[PDB]
Amino acid sequence: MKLLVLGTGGTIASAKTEMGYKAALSADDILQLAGIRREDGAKIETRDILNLDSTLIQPEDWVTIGRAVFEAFDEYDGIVITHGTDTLAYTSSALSFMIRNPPIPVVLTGSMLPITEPNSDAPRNLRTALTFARKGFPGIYVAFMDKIMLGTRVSKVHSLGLNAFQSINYPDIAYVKGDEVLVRHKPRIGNGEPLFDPELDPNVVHIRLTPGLSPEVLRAVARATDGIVLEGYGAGGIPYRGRNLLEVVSETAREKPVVMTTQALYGGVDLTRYEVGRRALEAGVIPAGDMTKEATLTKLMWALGHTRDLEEIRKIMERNIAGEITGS
Amino acid sequence: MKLLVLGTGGTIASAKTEMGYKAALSADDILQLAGIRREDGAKIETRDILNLDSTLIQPEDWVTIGRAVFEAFDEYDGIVITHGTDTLAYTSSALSFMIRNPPIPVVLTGSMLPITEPNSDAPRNLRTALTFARKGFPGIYVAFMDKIMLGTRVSKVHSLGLNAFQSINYPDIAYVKGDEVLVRHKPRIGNGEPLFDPELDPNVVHIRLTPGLSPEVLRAVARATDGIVLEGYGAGGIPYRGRNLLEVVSETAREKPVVMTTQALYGGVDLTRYEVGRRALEAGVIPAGDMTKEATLTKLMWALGHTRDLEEIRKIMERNIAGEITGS
Repeated sequence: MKLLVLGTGGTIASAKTEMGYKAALSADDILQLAGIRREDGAKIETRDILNLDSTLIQPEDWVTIGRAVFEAFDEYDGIVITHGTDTLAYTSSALSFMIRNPPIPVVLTGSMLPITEPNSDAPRNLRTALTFARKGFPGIYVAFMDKIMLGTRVSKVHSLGLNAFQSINYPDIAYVKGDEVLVRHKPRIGNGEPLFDPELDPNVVHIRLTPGLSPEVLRAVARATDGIVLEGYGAGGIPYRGRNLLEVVSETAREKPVVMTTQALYGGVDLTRYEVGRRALEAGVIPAGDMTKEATLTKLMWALGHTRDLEEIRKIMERNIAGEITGS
Repeated sequence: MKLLVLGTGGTIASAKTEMGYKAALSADDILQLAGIRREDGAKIETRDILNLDSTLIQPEDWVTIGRAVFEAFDEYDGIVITHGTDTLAYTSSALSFMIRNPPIPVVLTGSMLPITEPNSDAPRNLRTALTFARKGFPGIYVAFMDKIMLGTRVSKVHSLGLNAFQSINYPDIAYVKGDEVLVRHKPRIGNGEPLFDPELDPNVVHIRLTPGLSPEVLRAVARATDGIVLEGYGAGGIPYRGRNLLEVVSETAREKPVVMTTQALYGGVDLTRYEVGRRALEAGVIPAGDMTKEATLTKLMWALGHTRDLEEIRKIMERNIAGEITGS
């Protein structure tokens, strides 16, 4: 049993020196301060690849993290990645599209408090991630508190509480209690060979449809990006009265993908349900179904990295690649 | 006891036409289909002001709804507004800033299912709204299920489930059980005279900070609007590495307000907590504290309607006008 811990930064790593310097402690220091390891059965190796506040994460970093994960598939039985919470769900989603048929568990985790703080959540989060890394099953997951969640189905829903990450429109995968994994839902696990497929187009923009959003703004946005995620109300639709945003969307969607998700946290979209939705479909809008906002964005980046054909972008967005979207 | 029901449309007023669902029923039809009125003590009158899918609501409509509410303060003891769910929280927030010291309860409500459907939520939502309109206390509130919530503290968090509206970072006001109101939290109720103050600038944009968001896009957005709401990660901050959005923000914030809220649903922002936050504060960014996204947007519209002085906009955004933000 050999596990790799990949360190990438985040609050979990934050520490001050005796002279005031602000350091991002290494994966080895983190495990030590968490009280992990001091024993075998499972050999734990460590590597540090980045030291970022996860606010600063860019899509090029997903390629770096992804390359390190995929190359580790030869040597290890499980992987845990320590990462900032701010963009944890974006990295977990993007890695799920960039890496097909992972042969081992790959578990991202972080904490809301620094490991150096005395009531830190980091020790618990690491234990949960490591227990699943050694006893769980293949795929890309996020560990937080005692929960294991599908990487394409998580969001950061609290900015302050310890229970900061939830699974959205999809059940929790498993819970860790002591050294046991209690499985709630095992996803479909692809028998195929591991594939690394990193091409993505980072030039996408995520905008909220709001009363008062002007045609002019949406035009300015459309001319400066390659893809748009619109965050609509409820089941989804586009305003056409007074500020006719539908007209801007039908023109844009001739040349670039426009994907619609919802402002709601739960339930996703259904553009079939209302006329405002149906007009949106007629104008070329791609529905995000029940996908998280993180998964919608990273999947579109991944789509655009593989094609500029609008019909093939539609097929990719609506096909279930790695558990991100409910099908039929 | 005289109550006014003001009709505005919404799914609650929907009927299935030959061309699909329209928001065509009047307030009178809604009450009738709900089995309401059928009691001695309260006289219920009706007025219809709009018949829109709430996706089509624009800020100019808040003035129309507001004028009808304020004029009704002379004749009535309570008001219920029937409204679509898609923008209910925007209307409730905006009316809280446009109407100071309402002298009676003003309760907005809606439904997720048409009143004509057999398992409709509309009957219950109306009863809750009407019971509080007659036995509650002054202010602007939203009724949904058995709950009464502060109008500046709600969001639509589900696009499908019946418990679609939650109070965010602030307790529920009351619960209605049969014909009783059980108070959970009584807010501060302003003794002053009713004031109608409708000036707002609708030219604001709400954009999500995402990995891959380019300086070019944020510039294009800034030049086409008068105010920006940025939706940042966690406790809030702006990316400065690779895609230096902080630089775009420091230039914009010299001329226009840039307000920062969070992508999380709970907990709001605290730009003091991290360096990425502190650089954001140094660049002139206005924190939204713990406000809902709906309240942040409508408050900024209201601010910009009263001044283009950036310091006075800051003071308004951070001052607690109507329960929207937790103080000092």
